Amino acid sequence: SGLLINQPKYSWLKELGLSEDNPGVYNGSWGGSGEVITSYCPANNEPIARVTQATLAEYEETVQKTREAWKMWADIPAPKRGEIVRQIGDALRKKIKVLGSLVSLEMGKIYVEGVGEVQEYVDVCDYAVGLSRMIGGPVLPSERPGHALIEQWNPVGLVGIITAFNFPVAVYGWNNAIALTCGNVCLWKGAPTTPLTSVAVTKIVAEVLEQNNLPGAICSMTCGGADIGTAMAKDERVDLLSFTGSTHVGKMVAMMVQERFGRKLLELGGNNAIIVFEDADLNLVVPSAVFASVGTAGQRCTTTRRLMLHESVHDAVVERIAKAYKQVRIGDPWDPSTLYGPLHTKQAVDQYLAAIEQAKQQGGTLVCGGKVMDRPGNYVEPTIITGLAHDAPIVHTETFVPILYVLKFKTEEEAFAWNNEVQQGLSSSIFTKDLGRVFRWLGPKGSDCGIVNVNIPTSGAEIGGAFGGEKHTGGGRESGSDSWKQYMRRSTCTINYSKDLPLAQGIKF
Amino acid sequence: SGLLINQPKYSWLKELGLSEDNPGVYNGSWGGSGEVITSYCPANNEPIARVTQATLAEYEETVQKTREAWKMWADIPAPKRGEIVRQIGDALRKKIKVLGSLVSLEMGKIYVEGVGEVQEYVDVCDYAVGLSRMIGGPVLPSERPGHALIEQWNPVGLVGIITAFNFPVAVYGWNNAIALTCGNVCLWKGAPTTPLTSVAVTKIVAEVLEQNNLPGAICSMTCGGADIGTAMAKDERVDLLSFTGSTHVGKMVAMMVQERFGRKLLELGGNNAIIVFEDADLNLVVPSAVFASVGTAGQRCTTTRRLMLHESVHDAVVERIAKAYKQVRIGDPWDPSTLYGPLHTKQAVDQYLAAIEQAKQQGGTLVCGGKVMDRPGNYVEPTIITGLAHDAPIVHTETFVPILYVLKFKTEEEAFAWNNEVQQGLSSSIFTKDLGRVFRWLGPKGSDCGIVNVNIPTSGAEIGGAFGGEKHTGGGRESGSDSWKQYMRRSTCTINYSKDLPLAQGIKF
Amino acid sequence: SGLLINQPKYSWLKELGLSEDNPGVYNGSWGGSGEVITSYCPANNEPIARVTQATLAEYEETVQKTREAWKMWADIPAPKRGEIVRQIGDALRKKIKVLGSLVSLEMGKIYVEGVGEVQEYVDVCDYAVGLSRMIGGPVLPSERPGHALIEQWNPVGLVGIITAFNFPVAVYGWNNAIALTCGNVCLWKGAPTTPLTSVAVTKIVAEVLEQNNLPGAICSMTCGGADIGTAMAKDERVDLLSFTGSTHVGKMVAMMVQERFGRKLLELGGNNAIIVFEDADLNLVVPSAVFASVGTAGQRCTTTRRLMLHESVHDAVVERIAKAYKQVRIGDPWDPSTLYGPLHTKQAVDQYLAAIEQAKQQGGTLVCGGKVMDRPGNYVEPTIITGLAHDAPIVHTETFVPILYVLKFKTEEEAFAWNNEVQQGLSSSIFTKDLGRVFRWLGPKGSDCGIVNVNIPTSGAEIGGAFGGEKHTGGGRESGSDSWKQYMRRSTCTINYSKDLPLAQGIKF
Amino acid sequence: SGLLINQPKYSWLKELGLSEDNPGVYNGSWGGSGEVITSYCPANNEPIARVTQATLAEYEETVQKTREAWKMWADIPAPKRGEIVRQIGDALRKKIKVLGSLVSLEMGKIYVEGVGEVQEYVDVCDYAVGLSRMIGGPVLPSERPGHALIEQWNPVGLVGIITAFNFPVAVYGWNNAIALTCGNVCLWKGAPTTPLTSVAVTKIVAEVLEQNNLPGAICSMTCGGADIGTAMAKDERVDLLSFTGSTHVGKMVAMMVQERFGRKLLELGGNNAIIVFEDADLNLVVPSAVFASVGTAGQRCTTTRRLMLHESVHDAVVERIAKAYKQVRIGDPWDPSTLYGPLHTKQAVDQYLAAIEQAKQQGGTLVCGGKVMDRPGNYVEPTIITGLAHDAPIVHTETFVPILYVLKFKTEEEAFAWNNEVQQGLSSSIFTKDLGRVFRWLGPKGSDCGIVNVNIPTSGAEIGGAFGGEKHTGGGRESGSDSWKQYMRRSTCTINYSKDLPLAQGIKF
Repeated sequence: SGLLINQPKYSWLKELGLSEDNPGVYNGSWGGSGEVITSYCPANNEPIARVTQATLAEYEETVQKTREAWKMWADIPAPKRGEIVRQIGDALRKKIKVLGSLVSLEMGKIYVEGVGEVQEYVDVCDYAVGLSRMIGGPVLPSERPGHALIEQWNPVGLVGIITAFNFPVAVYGWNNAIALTCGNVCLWKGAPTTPLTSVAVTKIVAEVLEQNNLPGAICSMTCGGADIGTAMAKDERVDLLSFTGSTHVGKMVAMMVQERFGRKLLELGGNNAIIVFEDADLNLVVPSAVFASVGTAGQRCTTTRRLMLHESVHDAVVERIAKAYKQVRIGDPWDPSTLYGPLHTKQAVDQYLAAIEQAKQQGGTLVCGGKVMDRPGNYVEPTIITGLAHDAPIVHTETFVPILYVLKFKTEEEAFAWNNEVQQGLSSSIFTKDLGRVFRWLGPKGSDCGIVNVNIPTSGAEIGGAFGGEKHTGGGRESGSDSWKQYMRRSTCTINYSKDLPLAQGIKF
Repeated sequence: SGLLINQPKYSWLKELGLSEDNPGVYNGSWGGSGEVITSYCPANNEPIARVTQATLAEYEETVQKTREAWKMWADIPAPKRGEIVRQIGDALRKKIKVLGSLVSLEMGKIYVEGVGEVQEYVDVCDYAVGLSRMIGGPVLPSERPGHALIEQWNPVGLVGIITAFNFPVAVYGWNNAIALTCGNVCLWKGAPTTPLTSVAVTKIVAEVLEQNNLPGAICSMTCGGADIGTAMAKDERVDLLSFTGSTHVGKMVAMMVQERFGRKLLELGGNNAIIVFEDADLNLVVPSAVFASVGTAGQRCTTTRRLMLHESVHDAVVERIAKAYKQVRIGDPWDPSTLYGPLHTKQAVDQYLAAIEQAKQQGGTLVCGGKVMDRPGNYVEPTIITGLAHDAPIVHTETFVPILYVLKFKTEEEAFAWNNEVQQGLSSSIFTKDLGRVFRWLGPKGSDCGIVNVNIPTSGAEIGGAFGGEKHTGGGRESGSDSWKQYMRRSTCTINYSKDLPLAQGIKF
Repeated sequence: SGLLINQPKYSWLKELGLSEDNPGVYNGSWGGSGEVITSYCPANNEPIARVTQATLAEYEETVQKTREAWKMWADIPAPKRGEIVRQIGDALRKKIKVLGSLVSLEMGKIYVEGVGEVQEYVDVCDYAVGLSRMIGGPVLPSERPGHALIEQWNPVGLVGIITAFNFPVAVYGWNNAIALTCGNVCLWKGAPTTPLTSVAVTKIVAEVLEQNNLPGAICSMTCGGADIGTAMAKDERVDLLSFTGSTHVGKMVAMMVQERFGRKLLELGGNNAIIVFEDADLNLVVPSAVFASVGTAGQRCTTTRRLMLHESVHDAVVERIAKAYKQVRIGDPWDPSTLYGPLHTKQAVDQYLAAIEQAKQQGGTLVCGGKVMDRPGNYVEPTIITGLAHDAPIVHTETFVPILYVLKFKTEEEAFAWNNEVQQGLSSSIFTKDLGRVFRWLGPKGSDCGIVNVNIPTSGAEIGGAFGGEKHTGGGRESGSDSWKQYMRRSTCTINYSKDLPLAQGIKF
Repeated sequence: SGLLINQPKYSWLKELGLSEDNPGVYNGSWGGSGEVITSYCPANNEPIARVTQATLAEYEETVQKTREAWKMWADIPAPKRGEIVRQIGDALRKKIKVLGSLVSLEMGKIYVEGVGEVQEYVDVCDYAVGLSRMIGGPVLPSERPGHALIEQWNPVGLVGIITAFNFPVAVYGWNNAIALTCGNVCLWKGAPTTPLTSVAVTKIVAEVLEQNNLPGAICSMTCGGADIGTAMAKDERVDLLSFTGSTHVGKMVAMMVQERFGRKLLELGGNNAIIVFEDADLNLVVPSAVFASVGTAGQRCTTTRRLMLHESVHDAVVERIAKAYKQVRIGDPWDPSTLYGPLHTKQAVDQYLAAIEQAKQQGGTLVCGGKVMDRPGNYVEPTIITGLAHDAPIVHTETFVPILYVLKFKTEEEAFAWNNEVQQGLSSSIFTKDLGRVFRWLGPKGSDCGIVNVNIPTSGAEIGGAFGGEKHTGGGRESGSDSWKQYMRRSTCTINYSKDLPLAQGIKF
């Protein structure tokens, strides 16, 4: 019976500036006349509302308006750009509950995590305000008398941002706050299945830009599929392409960007491992493992996919994790009791079922889960599988679903090697009390991941540090440390200010 | 007339450990059984000596010996690796004259510049010794009580280095010193036309490694053509590929490395512009322009290719540069009088003649030069061409030859735009006395190059700063600032050291 | 005619939580039973309201409560402390107008500048939020195998802050935001003549701390004179004393802190010089000079005291500045476009008159001003004096009053030397178009000040950079760059995590 | 019989350029006509040779020559200054054995440690070479359009260096290498009892300066007592005074420098504690404790003075350390068998005997040692004392002698507090396997020292990190991290390069 938005139960969606049909293009003015997409709530498969995506011609026009906006934007001092970013942070803060609710409704993650995602954007904005007075390179001492030597950083220009479904607000945010602070203009193509969240966020940002008499095209949005995404990847006018998504798609995009010598920031797949040693605090391990695997229905890029247990504690730990799995409250994402919601799409359910099959075929035993739940929505049981070899093809594959593969190990050398043997390289954790092991894990013969944690799971990450992975995860970094450098171009500048002339070396002038 | 090396006039070549035939593979032991190449002296087209290049199977075996060497090398503390780099610096210092002489003989650049190139390696070694006690990331304050947060840097593993002909010692050096300091092992494939220099350098480095009882494979070398170069680009065991060469070849290599998610450092073509404004010190401009254009026979990646003169000074400056060109002493590279030697190959001579032709077809007038010199060796006249449009196809192309294209401009906006309009983005210079112009040139609406100079030519660059370009020049950086980061992998590490347990949130454990 | 606060025209003072009598001590609870001081409005010499200052015993008790608060505060992660600092920023933002108005009423500076001062605190808070995720030292590579080497930064403990009258909000703010972010607790003794501003600020901060269930003693205040100030200087429990004030008082305090090996941050006197060269843009010079000299009635520590004019432009510039001085409209602190108010106290008026007489006795000629204005308040005429020798005793003295001493120079060497010859070393400016001169001025044979400006006056300074002087100005730095390090203690930490034992060297164990 | 230098067994002293009488002043030329001091070998109380110290008038003249040398030296680019530092490093390297031998002969430490000290100078030189291309501040983004903002670092001028007896080469070296790299000139007053080492070093440095046609006054030396030292402390021409010595003398010097607003670097006393917890590796603890206490005859500023043992391991550990003490080979410093030489002076022996007395009076029991050894030289037995209270006056005092006070503790809180309770704050160590304890020790409620070590003793320190202490140790830092900043002055520079004029705000110009 109709779109959710038309029902009174859902009229809070109107506070986000959303309607039955929504324009999917913003570039200072709203529009869009491409394919009309209908966004479904994964909790009950009911349609929420529609978004009209961009045509290539509308993308084309958006890039021109963006390029033009950059001209005036790049001329605004960085601390003054930070003032804009600060206000974006505040505008978001005001709408945190309803925006969090939309994320929960459209993506499927629990309400508190929807709110948490909005907070990530808010917090990275405040961080960026700090950076706006800091970004730059060293003044260096030249070897030449009467010469100044400085390292300059400047905006790359336009930052294209392609994001994944699972974090429809935060990923954009992490990129937006930094890119803006760095004097760039953004163009955003969110995941096709979360266009309402894209529009809602763009609405909040657009209003701030407009309050401040700035061209709206500084933060443009064009919703669409591979369609538009490919155009961005091939577009010479896109100075930096930030891609967050599958490692399969990322590769296609990377190759296209490389082809035209563009800059890229790649945030791709993970196959994240928790390694539990004999001396680990098991009272810490068990809840850590559960929440890291089960959270967001196994749909964070940082979700634990591989749990390696030392032979001495293997059977005891598995059983305890299994006892916890039984108490994982599955239900409506809006319900404060719910810890675990639906998978994002029906295709996701199919991957889940297929991965279950392959696991069995490869010698896996199901400890629990494995079945599609008999109810509205894309609900599947959180699954634990023991018995597979460390290099079973399915274990080496990222399947974006709540399945946890349990591995049994003996030596430290083994576990470390198995952690590293896969093609992904996002996140990693060991649980241990051993001082030497901690630093070995952190050193050159330890983990090969971008995130390397000790006694905290694979999803433990904060704004202050650089976020991203290695190998097939793509190399890119977001948010903390000197991540900003990816959004700017370095120039090594020598200024001769002396009256000294170069040696004539035999020639008369 | 035989090989030069057999003649007494050239027995100093034996001090570099060189013989009639030379092994082109080193990996802890010397060998090679691939194609035998004969290295010619471009000053007289006489054969110097031969080098036996690697077979794929010998490359293959070198990669395994390299990987094995890394194991022990990565375990050596960075300051202690720096001690090795220090000694390489000193070993080079002892052989500076003869090695400089070999560069001059085999590449074709003047003796003093051959010596200067060796000095670059020496100086970057001493710089690396400093870095060996410095490399690393920040300790960061975690938002979580009882949690440490640190940024760790670790060796990427094996660094493949492919170098160009024009700087056969320095480019390898810049990479070697840094990579070694950073706990990596190197594999070097030098330009096919400079294998004797490759071998000579490798010999010097090998001896130091051996004096210190270190596996020689830490600094491996396999000489060869596209053959081996492609193998490296495709090899998953090469953790970072550093490529210095043409932007055409770089692309092929880049695409191959991207395909397999490897790390790349790209140091490609340039189309470097000097912009002379009305208020410029012409007594500084004239000698600067001459030496920057004519030096190394127009064969530095940083060589001035485009000289933009303000209409008010155009005709006066061109004429003065032309008067200087007449006094450029052309001769034997070994001869201390010579300022200008031969082009590196005969093919180079053909590019030169072809570019002359295209320049004429596109409306160019030859101010001077343009003719192959009637004498032994690959000698061509240093050429100046006026009258071409800023966007004449030939002007936008890097031709690695001593031709200088002269452009006439009026507005600052014009000159800046023309500097940026090309696909290359290595080096750039303006000559002016205007305070505001200087900073605009350095800012966001100024030069888009990696090197952005004021009142010093396009080849003004020192160790202390990052070296490299933007756009089609490839993005890579060498030597100074935080260039070292490209040779290492970042990991964001969170250590939970507290006894705190995570909230149970309704679940009983 | 009673207290101003009791009159309806001034009831906005009640919005700041102010009353007829006000407690001058806060340490989690309010009080004070020392001397009752009456704060006068320097615009009309009318009493505003009273503040009860601290007794030594109440200072004593405040230090204990502060030390106790630190225990819990130091345990809170830096980003979480930044969240507190963020809220202080916001709380201030809400009260910006009334607080600015109080500064204007109690100190005497114009309304817009009162508001500007509050903004400084607000902006430094947002800066500190950035720092809260950044502060720390490098992870360093140890020369010892299996050893970690890190630089740790930790709170010094309690930061005592003694501030001057002229910036009663901002100076405290610059210190508060950073110290808090760095895990310190603060104790504030503001200038005796601005206790209402001290209380008002403390009230705003106290409320934020209390909203967040934090001990109020984290930001303690004890109002008083030299009395309390000396106690702080001598108190071993004060880990860092930040002193902003006269260089005469600063010295006494410094000596006392040195005596007990405490840490000190000194922000003392200035004798700031503007040097105008022949090629300067005079249309820029004239307004710059006027506003830098006349602003805040010559009562900024950065105020231009010495204006050095090249002989060629001397008489023309003086006359133009004089024409501008005539249009400097004296009005009332609040008001619309009042550009100039009263001196802070009557004693200030006496210094002004005495400095005038000494100037005359030392050969000075009054171009304008010099007379006490016949009206309510501490109003004096803005004065220009020509003819004095560069080393006339009065010129070398900081008199905190709106007198501008004009010097005539010829050579660059002269001007630079005269700038440096004084004992103060806060701020300095040159106005010129000469590229070489700019960098000479910035280099080792240029200015010896902490602030070294080009084509901007002596009061040009922003949050992003470190603020402070050299020589008799005291060495301290506030706000930007790595100023934070003064508020923390560095520790060089080596962690041995290996099983390696030290060489027995002949001894059996 | 007679001076040692005249005997053939000691003619290697002539290789250092030493003679019977030696000039104690160098400032480009050698001389000195003050008090003639005779330097005695503490191993046999035999006179080595004489040095003629400076008169005040000769100090005075040396300061003028130094100031004059600075003019030309400050004009030399930092990397080119580093080239000088590099050569100093090499000149030292050539003389390492004989210079090490002199340290051993004149100070009394064992030969291998004399050599090690020279190596510290050599290694810090190479470090400084790296820094010579790195030193400087950030380029910062200004909030003002068309304004550049940069942090500049410049030489302070002349660095006065006053050193202690115990490290007569290295302390100077650590200061020399950095100060020179930073464009300062040095004046050195070494300890009165080690003037031959001072002269020998100065000779090596002087030669390098002269080889390079630089004024010798860049590295001046004036030998003398409190006499000259006080003059330096009071001298306004000394821009920075670096003092290494007793905390008693340091205070006098500090107070004098503070009085005249000079810069100071203080490296004073230590009372260094090793804390051994229950879970410590005792096989590591015992040899660590022995060597850290007994090394250099207890005469390093980092020497372990306090050993805190957990009650559970106390009696076992003391006994094991005592068994090791018996095997400590006491003898001639020149003999390769010797691990432990003489105390530096006879007064030192008296302090030792007096501290023994006070320890007994305060309830201490001698485990071993306590007696003057019956032999030539200042030899005393290495002493261990148990039973004293943590706050026994003698334990809180630094006595520069080989006595180790053993404390028994129970709680972690206790040990940490006892470590911090003293007025010194140089070095500290804990021995433990507990992950949480390690980071608590490093954090805000851990050690309050400048050096904070884990599982390595109190003398574990390397070039890469900043070296120095807190509290009564004086705050100064040497060598690593950003220690260099203490040798330079910061300037925050704003450059307005736009044509923009400031708002007229009602005034017509």
